Order: sequence, then structure tokens, then C-alpha cells
Amino acid sequence: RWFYFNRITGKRQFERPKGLVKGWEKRWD
Repeated sequence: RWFYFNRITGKRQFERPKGLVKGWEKRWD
């Protein structure tokens, strides 16, 4: 499954962006 990484805060999960923001990057697991 795909995940999301926020380069601004450095947070990421398997859920929706850890904030539904920008900076977030959808990558492969």
C-alpha cells in the first residue's frame, strides 16, 4: 500500500496525510 511523508514536519503514516497538507509525499511501501 501507499503512504504519505511530510517533509516539513517529517511525519508519515499509512493513513491520510498526518495533517492533510502539503509537503506530504505519496510513496511505495
